[PDB]
Amino acid sequence: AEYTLRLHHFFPASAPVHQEYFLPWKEAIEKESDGRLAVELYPSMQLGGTPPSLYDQAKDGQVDIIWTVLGYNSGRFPRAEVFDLPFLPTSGAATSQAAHEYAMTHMQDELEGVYPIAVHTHSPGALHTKETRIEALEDIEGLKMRGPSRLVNRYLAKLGAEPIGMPVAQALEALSRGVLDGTVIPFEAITAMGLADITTEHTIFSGDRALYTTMMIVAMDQDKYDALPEDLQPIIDAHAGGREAYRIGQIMDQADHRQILAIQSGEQPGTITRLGSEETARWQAVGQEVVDEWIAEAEEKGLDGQMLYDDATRLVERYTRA
Ligand SMILES: COc1cc(/C=C/C(=O)O)ccc1O
Ligand SMILES: [Mg+2]
Repeated sequence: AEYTLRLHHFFPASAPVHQEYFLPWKEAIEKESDGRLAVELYPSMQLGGTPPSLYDQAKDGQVDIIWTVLGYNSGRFPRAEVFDLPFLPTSGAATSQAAHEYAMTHMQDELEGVYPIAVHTHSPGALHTKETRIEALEDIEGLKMRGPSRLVNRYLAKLGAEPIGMPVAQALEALSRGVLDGTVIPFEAITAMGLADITTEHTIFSGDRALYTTMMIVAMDQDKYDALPEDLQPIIDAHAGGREAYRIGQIMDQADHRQILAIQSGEQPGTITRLGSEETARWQAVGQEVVDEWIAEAEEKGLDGQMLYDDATRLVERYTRA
């Protein structure tokens, strides 16, 4: 063992991405380097600091690898915010593929200082509340709701909710404390994060697109990568890129399915409310306003909003059809 790679994230060890991606990734790097690389996993922010501080922990070499949400740093990753727009995503797997290709095309300057192992998204975002069953747009009116990013929080406000921004690792405390009525998140880690018995009302939508997702990165310090010897850099490259994005997305999709099945079957308490095509169209109409406003503001910013939105949408459809 010549080099140690400390990987730091904010999820519990029992989270599916830890059990089914990071542990086998560790196994692969340690086997394929013939023990010359060790990977050490640190869940639950166990090397210190705040979820939003994680990106800089890697970029600045306090740790070697982080897993984080780009939207936790408001304004930092403007081109990545395209993947926060309403009804843009499909599956974790397909949208993660689209995110990685999109980021390799458009986000080279945005990600300078990290080697991206995977640029991906989570599985379909859904609405979770403590008490209020969301059966219509009217039911979310005045609910204190948490989203991952300023653009998802903007959609929540437009839908008539009162968004309160914070990292998801802060939601359990805030719900129990009465700050939040609910949160948007995928189902995949809802059991590992212990939210399932607190937010027991869940709402999902009709049709071939999800309410929202958000862009996530497995990012290694560009200095740690660059400092590896020429025969070990390729062990990382062989366990990096679009195929890793797909793999993370697919693990989330699979964990979502197990979790949704467990609620539908009565094995775990809670209700899944499926909004039909007519009700869903009302949410998509609000969503269209967010898309239009974001493209407009991107133009005054000096970003080509329409071009990034068209390439993101094109890539989602391509990887969904495939
Ligand atoms: C607990 O659900 C999840 C949330 C996120 C995103 C972060 C956020 O919403 O702040 C990613 C994966 C999850 O399993
Ligand atoms: Mg660095």
